[PDB]
Amino acid sequence: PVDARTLQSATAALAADTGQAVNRAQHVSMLTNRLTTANAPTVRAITVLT
Amino acid sequence: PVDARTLQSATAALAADTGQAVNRAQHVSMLTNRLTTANAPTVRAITVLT
Repeated sequence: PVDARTLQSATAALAADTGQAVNRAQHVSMLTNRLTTANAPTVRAITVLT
Repeated sequence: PVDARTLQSATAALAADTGQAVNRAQHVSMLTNRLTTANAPTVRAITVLT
């Protein structure tokens, strides 16, 4: 089991630090749209194995 | 035959490097809207001929 913490707080801080605009294309967006927690349980088991 | 690679990855990188805005008019757009792969087989045959 893991604590259920939303990504909105983390994403909002990142958008503020590196100004994110809906109108413009930025490197920060390429990082943000690629975020996914689907495979999180698998990676955290790899972390223990290492 | 040629490998089928989409232009989205190439265009997205170009838009990020040179900031592309829907609101503003930029030199990068004039390059992007003019992209076309319709005559690609003809040009690649010219390349071999040279």
